[PDB]
Amino acid sequence: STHFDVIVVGAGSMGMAAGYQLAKQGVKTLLVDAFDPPHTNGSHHGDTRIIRHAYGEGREYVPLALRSQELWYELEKETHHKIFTKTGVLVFGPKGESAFVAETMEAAKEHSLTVDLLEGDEINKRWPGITVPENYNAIFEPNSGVLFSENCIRAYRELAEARGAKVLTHTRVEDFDISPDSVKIETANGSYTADKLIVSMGAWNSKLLSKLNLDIPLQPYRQVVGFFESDESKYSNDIDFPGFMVEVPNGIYYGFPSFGGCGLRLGYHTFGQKIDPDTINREFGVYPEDESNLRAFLEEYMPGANGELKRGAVCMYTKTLDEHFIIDLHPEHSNVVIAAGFSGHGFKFSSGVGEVLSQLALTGKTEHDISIFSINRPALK
Ligand SMILES: Cc1cc2nc3c(=O)[nH]c(=O)nc-3n(C[C@H](O)[C@H](O)[C@H](O)COP(=O)(O)OP(=O)(O)OC[C@H]3O[C@@H](n4cnc5c(N)ncnc54)[C@H](O)[C@@H]3O)c2cc1C
Ligand SMILES: [Cl-]
Repeated sequence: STHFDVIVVGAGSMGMAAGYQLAKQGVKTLLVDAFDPPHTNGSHHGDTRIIRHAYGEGREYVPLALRSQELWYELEKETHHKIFTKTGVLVFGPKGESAFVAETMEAAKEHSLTVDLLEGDEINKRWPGITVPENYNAIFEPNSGVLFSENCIRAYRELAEARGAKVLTHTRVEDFDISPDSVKIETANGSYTADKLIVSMGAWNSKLLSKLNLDIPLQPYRQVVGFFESDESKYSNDIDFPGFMVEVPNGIYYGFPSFGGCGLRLGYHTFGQKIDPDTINREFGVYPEDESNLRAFLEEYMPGANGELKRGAVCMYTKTLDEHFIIDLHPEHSNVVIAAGFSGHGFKFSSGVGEVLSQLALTGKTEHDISIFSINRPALK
């Protein structure tokens, strides 16, 4: 008995940002989520997320990162929740052996981003607590940093709801019925209709996009983050220990300085268990890899942060074959917008993606360059 302008299915990182953008424009919006965001079942918990700007993954990512950054600063001003701390982001790796480092350096040059370049002992001297070999080099971005991701979603929700967005929690969408002039969703709590649909179900996109007649390779991965007791005189945000994403011979790791004596947070990016989001084991430590992969990094590169394990979190990535996002209209339904496959690096962009999704839903087009995120691209298979 209630026809909405837009329904957003999956009110997480991308969905809640879209909800905020839509509500701000007086668009009558319903957001439906299987839980009550922010929560610990999806891809947005573990407290913190890196935002960096020197994005070597593709030129289209840079303006999206910079727009997202400005949007995060706007959110900071609009809410009482903490959104962003400017820790800086450090990227390091062996000289001439890391594509990730090389691409980051190239991106900073190409887009005139403010960065410091240093190598070997310079890294260790500037940040006590980091121990890299002399043959390592680094690029440091002073103006990027750390987002409080759960706070971001909660702030967007509070703001969207205040503007009149409706949020239906603990409600799993089970099926879709799409018409030329309308959209319909089916849930155990009831059916809802709108003019437009945004689909942003995270890891569950890999199970439920088939109900929209889509067959896109999306693989969900179990990705843990550990929290460790650290030397506060070295690893605290207060002493300018940076956020980091680094490439070493056995893969990519990311982490965060200790905030308020919380301890250093570390994750292993390039490995995770292939899982199903409905059967994933969400206890940290159930596989030996959970703790051991992290300690192997810390004992070598950040020895003073290799203390007691305080706790861990179990989170999910959803990967496409090319590790680029999917942000596009449904190829058969212009009234259906898809946001999927953020491939473990989407959160920093979620504010900007919210903007893109709102524009696609309302106009079928966006001012942003999203060509590399096309749902019809051959590399998606
Ligand atoms: C450990 C870890 C660390 C990360 N670190 C970074 C980082 O430093 N920087 C960065 O940029 N990115 C990072 N990411 C990636 C980023 O968190 C994700 O790319 C992003 O959160 C994906 O957002 P999403 O909206 O697609 O998914 P989510 O935020 O999980 O939202 C999906 C929502 O859909 C809901 N849903 C599912 N099924 C249904 C259904 N049937 N009906 C209704 N609702 C449903 C879920 O409840 C959920 O709320 C990290 C990810 C992990 C796992
Ligand atoms: Cl992801």
